[PDB]
Amino acid sequence: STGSATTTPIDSLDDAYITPVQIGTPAQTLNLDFDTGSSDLWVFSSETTASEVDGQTIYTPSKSTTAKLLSGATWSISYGDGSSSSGDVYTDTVSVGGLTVTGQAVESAKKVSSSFTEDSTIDGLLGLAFSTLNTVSPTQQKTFFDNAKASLDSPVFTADLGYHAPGTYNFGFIDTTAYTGSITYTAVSTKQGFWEWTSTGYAVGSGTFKSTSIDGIADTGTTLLYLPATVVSAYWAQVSGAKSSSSVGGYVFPCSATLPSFTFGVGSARIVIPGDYIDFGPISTGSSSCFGGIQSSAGIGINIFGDVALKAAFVVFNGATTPTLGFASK
Repeated sequence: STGSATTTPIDSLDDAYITPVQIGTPAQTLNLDFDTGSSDLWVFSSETTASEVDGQTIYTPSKSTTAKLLSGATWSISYGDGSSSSGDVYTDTVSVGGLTVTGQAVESAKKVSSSFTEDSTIDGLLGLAFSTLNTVSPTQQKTFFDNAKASLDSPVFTADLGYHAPGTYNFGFIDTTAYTGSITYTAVSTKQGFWEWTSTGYAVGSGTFKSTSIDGIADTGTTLLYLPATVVSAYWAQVSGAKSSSSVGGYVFPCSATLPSFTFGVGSARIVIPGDYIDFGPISTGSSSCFGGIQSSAGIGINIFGDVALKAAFVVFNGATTPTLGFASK
């Protein structure tokens, strides 16, 4: 089997991407944030504290003939940005782009933090990291990909995120028309439960490539590119007027600037992030200070190849017995 779904930016900055997901019988379609940095599929629901729902579409398990309470199971998660959610668990039929899993754990939110409430466009998350990170207790649950894997034509999914445009998540096959050149594959460590890999270096604009190992995770659920302070300093030093602002919480730059590209290494291959991808607009409405899309990972504890990086590539998440990551230009 295979699946193919379009993923759409939630706003004009590509702050996140939503993908339609069918849950239950008859189908209830919710727009979920596919997140390769976590491993819980959770949704706004009929159980969510009413004051914490503001415009989201909810899952109502009592209206699904295939929903079953997973007795005794609870979940609770906290994300790197400080947001959180928790609740109880159902199993139900879940389909993504024509690909169907029966008995998928659907984690029903009783509580969500303000960040989620305030984002009307995201109805929940669909985790695509390794199932070892899944927070369901006392019986840990498998991700949608893990459940689908054995049925897939090939044990892979791919992320093809658009810049200011829709893209695609495919399950079970590699669309050879979706990228240019060849796909370069690189080793993955699953030790922390992430799609963790090591980039071979970077360049700033038309500058020389610096060979240096950068360990980080491929994370579709994080907006920006978070890299070591040395790397980030080298980038923003090429932008006149750019500075790190503690009050804003990162690098800002004059909105009148033209940003240089940023290149990262995948083995001997190179992925180029155009400068425009690194512009996240005014820090506040009407400001001439703009927020940068490359930020320091210092104090996160991990480097994160988020959407800024991933959307410059066609990315293969290979879930073979020994997982790997593939990157191609597009």
